[PDB]
Amino acid sequence: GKIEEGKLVIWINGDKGYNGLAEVGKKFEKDTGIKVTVEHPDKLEEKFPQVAATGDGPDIIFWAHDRFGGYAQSGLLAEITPDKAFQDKLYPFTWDAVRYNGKLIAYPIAVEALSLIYNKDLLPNPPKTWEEIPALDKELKAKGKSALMFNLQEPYFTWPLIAADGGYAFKYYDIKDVGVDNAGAKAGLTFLVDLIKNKHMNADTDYSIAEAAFNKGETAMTINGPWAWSNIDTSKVNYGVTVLPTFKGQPSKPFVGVLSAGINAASPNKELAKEFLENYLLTDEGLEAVNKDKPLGAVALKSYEEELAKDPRIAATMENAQKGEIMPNIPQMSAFWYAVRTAVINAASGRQTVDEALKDAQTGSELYRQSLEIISRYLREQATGAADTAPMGASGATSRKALETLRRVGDGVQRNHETAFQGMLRKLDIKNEDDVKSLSRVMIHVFSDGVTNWGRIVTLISFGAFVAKHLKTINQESCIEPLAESITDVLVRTKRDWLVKQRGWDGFVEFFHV
Ligand SMILES: OC[C@H]1O[C@H](O[C@H]2[C@H](O)[C@@H](O)[C@@H](O)O[C@@H]2CO)[C@H](O)[C@@H](O)[C@@H]1O
Ligand SMILES: O=C(O)c1sc2cc(F)ccc2c1Cl
Ligand SMILES: [Cl-]
Ligand SMILES: [Mg+2]
Repeated sequence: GKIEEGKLVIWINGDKGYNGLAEVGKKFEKDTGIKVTVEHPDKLEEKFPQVAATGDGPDIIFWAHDRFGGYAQSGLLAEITPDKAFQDKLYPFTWDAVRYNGKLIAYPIAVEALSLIYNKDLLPNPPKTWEEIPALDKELKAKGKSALMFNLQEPYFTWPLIAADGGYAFKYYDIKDVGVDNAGAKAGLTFLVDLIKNKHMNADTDYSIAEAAFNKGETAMTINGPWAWSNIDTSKVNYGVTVLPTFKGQPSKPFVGVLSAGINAASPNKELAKEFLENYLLTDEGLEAVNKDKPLGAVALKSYEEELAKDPRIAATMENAQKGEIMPNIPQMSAFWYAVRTAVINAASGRQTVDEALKDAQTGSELYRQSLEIISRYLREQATGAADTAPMGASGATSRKALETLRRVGDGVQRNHETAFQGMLRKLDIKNEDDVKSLSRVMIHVFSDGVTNWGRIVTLISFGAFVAKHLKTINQESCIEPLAESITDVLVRTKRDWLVKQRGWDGFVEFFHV
């Protein structure tokens, strides 16, 4: 393979204590003679699936648990198999965050939740509600200070406020049911936009800018995680850590993250990675080394969390955590976060209204589950000849109308392309499920190679249905679902922005309206 044997390459995010992780890597290297190299690559969450998909990258990947299901679904992660005794050392709910389709896919490291961080010298008694912040800012502005600054370039920091009055990602599961553009999410984001409009916040504010302003004593409040406390210590700001403000009487609900360590599927050092993580990192001395660099929050190791739990900053973290919710690790979390990131930024800058911004994020977040439902039902009914009598569910009218339209249009497309599809199927060799995997690599390169329209999308799906029929014919009907997922994955990954612009399958329905 591409990844070197007899070495350990570890990737972790730049806001985390990588120097302390490196210290742990030095202890491993001292004992074993095996080199350990810690890196903190830019845009790590995107760079890992890119390089791992080619069989390259690090042996160990660090991130919050939410993106690991996507990595697993893409076959980028090795199943981890700790013994019972090691499992019993970590909190059961942390293992839950790294379980995907029955299988553990990472070692949970620490529980991360956003808190309100405030300057005691400027703000002795921090606001219990979001609604008193504008007035609080006015008071402070008279003294040369602002009330609140936090990163507005990542939806992670804004999500507590969005979710406060009833906003949610995926109902808890029902992945089809998405609450990104409901009334509560709209209210939450609207308040945020008004803070900006009324000059209480700046739309351009990011992580560095916010951190800098707070640690320089310029703003009385920031919103951040445990990892940030180190820099505030160095700045000597008299700071406190408390519960996030409420919005409309309801608690802010931070989407809780579990920093986890995964093992590259293509790593030839899986046993080494296992030794490092279990016997060097997930120890009292291991977790402390990292914690002393940048705080981890509430760690998964029971023995060490018992000592840290006494810290009122940790207690506050867990208080915010208990009011929020653990992230899903479903594969389309990446799409969700991207959709919401854009929505928050576009609303903040005025590029979009809150209503339209959230609608798009709603469509983006629905896109994979909506598309799979239609494509899977179409391929299955084309193969067997009989429709699925099961209710569509959430939405519902969109799924049903899109399938009707796909049937009508797809019939003429399959008839006309029958000779072309026969030729394409013979050129490939789809005998079993092992061959379905290869298909996506051929589709993705070809289908993304021109101007997009609904016509080409129907052709793709129709070839899907054609292959589905063939699979049933040769007694490989079990492959129809993986095929539908592969086609769906290709469609939604390569044409995401186009599809959103088209208002998703509503556009497909309208375009072919008879
Ligand atoms: O903003 C979207 C982003 O949210 C979370 O990322 C967090 C991460 O969990 C924290 O440990 C810390 O590094 O802050 C990040 C936000 O900048 C999700 O984990 C991530 O997948 C998502 O893209
Ligand atoms: O991108 C497109 O429009 C086309 S043309 C074509 C021909 C085939 F035999 C199979 C798929 C396909 C696809 Cl997608
Ligand atoms: Cl989960
Ligand atoms: Mg729209």
